[PDB]
Amino acid sequence: ERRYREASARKKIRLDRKYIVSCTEVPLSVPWDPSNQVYLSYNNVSSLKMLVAKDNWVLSSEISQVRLYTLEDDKFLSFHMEMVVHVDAAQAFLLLSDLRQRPEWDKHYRSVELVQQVDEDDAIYHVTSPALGGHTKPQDFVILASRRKPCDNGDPYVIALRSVTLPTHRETPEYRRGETLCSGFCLWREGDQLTKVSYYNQATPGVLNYVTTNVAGLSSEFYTTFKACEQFLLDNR
Repeated sequence: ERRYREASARKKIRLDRKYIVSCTEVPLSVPWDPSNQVYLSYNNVSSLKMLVAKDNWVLSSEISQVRLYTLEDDKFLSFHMEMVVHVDAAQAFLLLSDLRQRPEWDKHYRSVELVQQVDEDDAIYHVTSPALGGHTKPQDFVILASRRKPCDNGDPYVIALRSVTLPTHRETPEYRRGETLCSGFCLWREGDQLTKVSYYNQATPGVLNYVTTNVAGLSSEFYTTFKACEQFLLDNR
C-alpha cells in the first residue's frame, strides 16, 4: 500500500548510495589449478561457514515463516534466506547439490552445463542467467561447486559455490561474464523429516540493483524463487 511504497523506495536509494562504488580489493574469481583443487574446495567451503558465523546479520523481512537476513559490509552487500521444509536433510542435500537440476525451480538459472567433474564432492559448472532489468544480453558464470557432509551433530550439510576461471571457457561476446564471490546452501537437521534450508549469497556485483530491490520490499522474487525450492524438495520425497 502507499504507506509501504514510499518508505521502501527511500530504503532502496540509501543502499544504492552506499554501494554505488561496486567494490579487485577482494578477489571474485580465482584461477583453476588441478593442483590446488583440494584448497580451492577447502577455501570455498571454509568461506561459506565463516559467512554463516558472522554476527552482524540483521533481519529484513518475514513472509509465511520465511525470513530474510541482510549484512551491510563496508564494500559489499550480502543477504541470506532462512526456511524450514518437511524433507530429510540428507535428501535435500542430494537435490540441492546438483546444479544441473537447479534450472527446474530457479528462474535465475537458464541453462547449466557440466564442464569438469573433479571428484565425488566437487565439480565445475557453466551457468547462464536471463538478462535482468537493464540488459539485452544474458550473463554467464563459471562456478566451482563444493559440498561437504556435517562433521558432528548440529553441524550443517554445506554446499558451496564460487566463481573461477578456465582457459577453455573464456568470456564470449554472446554472454556477459558475471562473477559471484561466494554463495551456496546450508542445511541443518531440525528433526526427523525436518530441515532448515538456508541460502547465502555473499557478493554478486552483477546483480546489485536486483538485490537492493528485493531487500527494500519493492519486489518479492527472492520469496517466490525460494518457495519454489520448498516445492521442489517436497515433490522428491
